[PDB]
Formats: sequence, C-alpha cells, structure tokens
Amino acid sequence: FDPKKFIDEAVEEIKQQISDRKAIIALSGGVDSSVAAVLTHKAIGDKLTAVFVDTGLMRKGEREEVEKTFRDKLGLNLIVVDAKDRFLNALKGVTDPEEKRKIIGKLFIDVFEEIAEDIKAEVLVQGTIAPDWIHNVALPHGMVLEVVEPLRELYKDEVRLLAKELGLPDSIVYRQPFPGPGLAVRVLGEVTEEKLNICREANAIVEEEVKKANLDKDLWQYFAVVLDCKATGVREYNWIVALRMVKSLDAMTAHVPEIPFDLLKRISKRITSEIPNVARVVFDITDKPPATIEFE
Amino acid sequence: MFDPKKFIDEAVEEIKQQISDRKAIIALSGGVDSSVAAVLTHKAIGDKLTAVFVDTGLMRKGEREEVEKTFRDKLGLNLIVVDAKDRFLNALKGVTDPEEKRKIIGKLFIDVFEEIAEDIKAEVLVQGTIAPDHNVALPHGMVLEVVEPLRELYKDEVRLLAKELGLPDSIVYRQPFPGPGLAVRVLGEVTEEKLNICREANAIVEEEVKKANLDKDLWQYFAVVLDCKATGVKGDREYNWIVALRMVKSLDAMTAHVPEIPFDLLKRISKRITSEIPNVARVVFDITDKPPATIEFE
Ligand SMILES: O=c1[nH]c(=O)c2[nH+]cn([C@@H]3O[C@H](COP(=O)(O)O)[C@@H](O)[C@H]3O)c2[nH]1
Ligand SMILES: O=c1[nH]c(=O)c2[nH+]cn([C@@H]3O[C@H](COP(=O)(O)O)[C@@H](O)[C@H]3O)c2[nH]1
Repeated sequence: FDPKKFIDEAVEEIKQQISDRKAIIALSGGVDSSVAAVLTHKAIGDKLTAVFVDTGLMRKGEREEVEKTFRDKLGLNLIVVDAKDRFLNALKGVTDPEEKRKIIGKLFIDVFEEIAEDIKAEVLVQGTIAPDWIHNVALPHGMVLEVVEPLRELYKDEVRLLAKELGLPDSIVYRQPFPGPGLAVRVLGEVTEEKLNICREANAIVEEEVKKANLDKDLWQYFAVVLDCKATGVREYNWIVALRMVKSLDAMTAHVPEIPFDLLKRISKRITSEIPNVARVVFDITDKPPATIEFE
Repeated sequence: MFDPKKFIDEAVEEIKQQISDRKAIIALSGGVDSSVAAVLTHKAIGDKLTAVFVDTGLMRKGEREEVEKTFRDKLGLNLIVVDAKDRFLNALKGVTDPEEKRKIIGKLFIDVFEEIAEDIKAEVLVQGTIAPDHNVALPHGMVLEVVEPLRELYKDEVRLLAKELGLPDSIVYRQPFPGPGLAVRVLGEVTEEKLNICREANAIVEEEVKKANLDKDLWQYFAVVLDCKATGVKGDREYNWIVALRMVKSLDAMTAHVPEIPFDLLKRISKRITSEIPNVARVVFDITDKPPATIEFE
C-alpha cells in the first residue's frame, strides 16, 4: 500500500464524483471518518460541512479534540451540536440495551438530518471501510443524499497509514473503535449522570495507562464498564467497574491477551483512588466467542 | 517448638476429666479447628460425643460426603447429618440484604443444632476455638458447658496436631470458608439456579488451582455469582450471569492483595466455567486489593 499514491488518487476521484455540490460528513473522532473528512476537504474545501454531535456519551474531551483538530488546525466548516441534555433526558429510566440503542440511533440521525437540511447537503461522505458485505441513501425523514466512500476498499492498517501521512494527530491515527451509542452501552442498567461520570473517568484512566504501556497499537479495544451490581469495600456497597481489553482483527472474534499484571493493578488503583463510589475493579477474561466484546 | 504427641496425651486426659461421664455435642464445619477438637474429644469419651454436620446446601461441592467418609467411616465418631438444604433455601427466598442473609443463616443453623442438642440431652458443647494469631445458653434455654481443647493453640500448631491425628490434607490445608458458605458468594437473592452455578464454579476453581500447585501460595481462591448480566454470542446475543473469580494472598486480618496469577490458569478456569456451566455469559477476575475492597463480594 502506497499512502502517497492513494491520497493523490482519492482526492481526484472525490472532486470529480462530488463535482460542485455541497457535502456532509459525521465526525465521530475516529480514524475512518477523520481520514475521509480530511481527504474530502482537500478535494472540495468549504463545500464540505463536518458535523459533530455531542451526544454526552462520548469519551472525555472529544468535543474539544474535534474542534481543535478539524476547526482550529485544519479549517473545516464544522457544526457542533451540544445535544448532551437531550440524549440524557431521553435515556432517563431506560434499562433495556436494545431500547438504549434505538433511542440514541434515532435522536442522532434526526439531529443529523436537521443539519443536512439546514445546509442543503446533496452528498453524504462516509468513512466506510472494506468489505462491502455489511448509490443514494434515504435518511429516515426522507432526505436523499448521494453517498461517497473513499475508504470502501481499504482495511484497518491501510487507513492508519493514511491518517499518518495526512498529519492527523496520533490520538486519531490510533484511536480505538468506539460505538454509536458510546458510553451508554458501557453503563449497564440506567444511564444516570452518576454512573456516566464514573464510566467516563474510568475510561480515561484506561486509555491513558494503555497509551503509557505502548499497547494502544496492539489492542483492538480497551475500555471500562460500570456494572449494575455492587460489591463491598473498606462495609459499604458501591459500583463494580469491569475492564475490557481485547485483540481482534475485525470485531468478529476476539481474544483477551496476557495484559501485564502491573498495568491492570495500576489501573485498578487509579480507579478506586481517583473515582469516588467505585468499590471494586474486575477484568474480563472471556474470549469472543462465547462472549461479545461489549457487556450489553 | 510445639509437640503434637505430648499435647494429644495432655489434652485427651484434660477432656475426659472436664467432661466426665456426660454427653457432649460438637458442630462439624469441615474446617480444621472443629475437625481436630472432634477427634481429640472422640479419643477422650468415645461414643459419648455426638458430632453434628448440618448440610445447609451452602457448603462446597462434596462437603457432606467428605465429612461422612472421614468422621463416620474412617474415625468411627457418632455422626448425625441433618439434610437442611430445602430448609435453608426456603428461608433465603426473596432475601437480598447481605446482613439479613448472614442473620437468617446464623439463627437457623443454631435452631437445627439446638434441636439435636435437646433430642440427645447434651450437656457439654465442644468448640474448636483456637488462640487469636464458660457456659452458653441456647435459644430455648438449654444450657451447655463449653469445652475448648484448642483455646491456646495457634493455627500453625493446630495444623500440626491434625496431621498427627490422621486427618486428610483436604481438611488440614483447606482454605478458610465463611460460616454462611456460598450464600455470600451469590450476590442478591440466593436462587437454586445461581447457587448451582456458584457451587460448580467453585469446584472448577479449587481443582484448577490445585492442579497448577497454587493452593500453597494463595490464602483464598473462589468464585462469585454477581447479580448482573452480560451478553454472550450463541448463533444470532443472550443475557446471562457474570461469575467473578477472587484470588488473594493475605498475612493478616486487615489486608489482602491480588498476586500475579499465571494467565493460562485464569483462561483455563474461565473457559471451563463458560463451556461447562449453563447460563454463564462472562468470567471476570477481581483485581482489587484490601484496602480498599473486602475479600468477599458482600
Ligand atoms: O457503532 C456501534 N453500535 C453499537 O450498538 C455497537 N455494539 C457493539 N459495537 C462494536 O462492535 C463490535 C462487536 O461488538 P459485540 O461483540 O459487543 O457485539 C465491538 O467492536 C463493539 O464496540 C457497536 N458499534
Ligand atoms: O465465617 C465467616 N462468616 C462471614 O459472614 C464472613 N464474611 C467474610 N468472612 C471471611 O472473613 C475474612 C475477611 O472477610 P472480608 O475481607 O470479606 O471482610 C475472609 O477470609 C472471608 O472469607 C466470613 N467468615
């Protein structure tokens, strides 16, 4: 794979497919979407509008990171929607994982379609990677956009090589995949502000320590989950946090590798010392199969 | 340097004299302390000792059968076994408070034991009280004279006394086990389904830890059924129970820590649990030292 070649080629292919129309892209902060947004911006400048929807379920500091990288550094038109209270209010009382997924997917695409209308987008750019067993698209309230997918034939490692070349920050280039529903499926039972806070801070500790250990390039994913069961501490009851770390090619199968004991111990103690209301930290030692990667 | 052989002749002589012709009773927990006091006492007064094993259904897999073979068959003690499984399970229906679990189990055990105490007109309560590292009144009002042959020994001495008395290694070196048993290793309600998971999980843990020769280097190694659920793939996302593995070293009552366990052993225990015990979605390993955690999960 020649990243220099591919960029030149792909910038040219997009400009001609998109021609002079207005395009839109959802920035997750992940690598695939970040790479496609930057390729597209190179191809069409201010015709591109990027949208960041702050669902309140994102990793700590995402909004700022996306602003500083895409708006400040790179100069993309960037629309940011602070939708935290809206997504939290909607999840009040919801414990069914599938109801969480449906609610969050719906609010998300509704806000996205709203912005796409406001700006009269005609093209949707997505960072979809290969393969394609998984072209216009109709959005749920009827708006139709032509789809461009410049990474549609690329794999994980090719795209990491691309983001390097395009000068994206290291935090993006090696960003682990993160779900649409974000932290809401890493907080079992009800997504309260209390449990969401614990979740967000535990995940920041996991990310920081895994980065210090240079395991961010080897691991597929590495995260913390707030379980909806409690255990005892020094005798008071509080939240159990589970750590989840796996290797995988694509998320189809997964194995828990040998994680240095020191690293796990250090995470554990940072979590119980720095985050009030956590009694216990445990580590998931279940492969996929028979487990799924996420806990719900 | 403590002398087991001498202690046995001095103790057996002292037990005979404190007890006399009278009927004595003891609770067998399956632990080393009560096991030793029972055997000493049985050398002193033979058939005047009644040993009681209450099968609460909350003990480790195979416990009743090991007590039978060891104390009735091998040593010839008068053993009564009360099958109280249904009784303890029925009493814990709906009970999710850990304090209340502990209370219910404590008092119900006393009620079964006291019933036997009355039945057989016992006068003396032998206990396995040892040193830190006498009448009692039962609930209905029966009074027992307490005899504590081991009150002065430390755990290390008791263990030496137990080898000399012919007890198996399975008793002598067994990790300590809570009075309320598997009840405090099933979080939330103790249902029959969760308990059965807890029992087999613990048997898998004990077996694998022994096979890897780590029983020596660990204080406690057990499984807990958490009252929360995670996803598992079977065909097209099932919800099932999370089991947690707890392995600690500890040198005093204030502290414990999680040592480095070989990862192959962890993965082995994990893969056995999920493949062999229906309705477990995930196995997690506790990486919290004491402080800030406790050893048990509740
Ligand atoms: O965008 C997403 N929305 C979701 O609802 C969702 N659920 C799981 N995942 C991710 O997919 C992979 C497979 O996850 P599981 O083994 O938990 O099914 C893992 O990499 C998970 O993070 C999701 N991504
Ligand atoms: O006989 C008992 N009845 C109980 O209710 C009980 N709770 C905890 N333990 C045992 O005591 C030690 C310290 O327990 P924690 O660190 O969990 O507080 C550990 O070795 C525990 O196994 C119990 N033993």
